[PDB]
Amino acid sequence: ASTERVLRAGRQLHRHLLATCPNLIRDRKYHLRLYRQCCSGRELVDGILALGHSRSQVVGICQVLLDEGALCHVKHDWAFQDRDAQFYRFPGPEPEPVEELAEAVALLSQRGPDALLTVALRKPPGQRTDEELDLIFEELLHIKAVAHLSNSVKRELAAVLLFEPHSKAGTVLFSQGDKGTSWYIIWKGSVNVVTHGKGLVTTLHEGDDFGQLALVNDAPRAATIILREDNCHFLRVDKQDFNRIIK
Ligand SMILES: Nc1ncnc2c1ncn2[C@@H]1O[C@@H]2COP(=O)(O)O[C@H]2[C@H]1O
Repeated sequence: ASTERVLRAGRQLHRHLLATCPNLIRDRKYHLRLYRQCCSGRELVDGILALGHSRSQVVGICQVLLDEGALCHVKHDWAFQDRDAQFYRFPGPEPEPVEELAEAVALLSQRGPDALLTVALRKPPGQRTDEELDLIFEELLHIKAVAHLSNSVKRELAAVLLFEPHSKAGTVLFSQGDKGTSWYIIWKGSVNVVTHGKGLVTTLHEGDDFGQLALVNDAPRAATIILREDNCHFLRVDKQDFNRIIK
């Protein structure tokens, strides 16, 4: 969690919006509903652009603020909406009025693409827009484990790929001898490969994959997979999809 810096970055941005867009955060009436001291997502993005390269970048910045609590949706939704009908508030107490803004924009922009990729991934398979599938596809272009596959194939994987986050190191993902149900790509983190006979046989890092032996050979898992770091993030492909798309 880099939550503390996002917050102060958000706090820093929040100060320059009130100064540059004095009527961005106001009372609003939508469908005869009244929302106090809020802004629309679409106008929030607009205002961030007005400060002074792309809209998708700014959308990523907003997603990052929503994620770290530096921005909160009126209707408690987790995907940021670049829309007129969606309203957001800054939280925390009012900050003091107004290079620090520059580095606050950079820190937020650095995390934007991942924030937007996570939203696409958190969308269950079959409920992904072409734009979300577009984001997941471009990510597979950066994964060593699938580089030898065709774009058509990567596209198929994007359609069925499953997002599987974890938090604690030392978690046993599956054990030697278990029925093999799924293929795994390491988006973030690393894992230990442990066999009963030799102990730690190897370490896999971001961009590697594991768990195909059990699917390809119709056999029990040949090793225990243990999370080596905090916050491992996996892309998972279930057996049926793996077999249909990789056999
Ligand atoms: N030396 C190794 N022995 C066995 N499995 C390994 C080894 N190195 C990496 N692996 C991976 O560990 C996985 C454990 O489950 P699988 O047998 O399905 O697929 C295996 C491989 O992807």
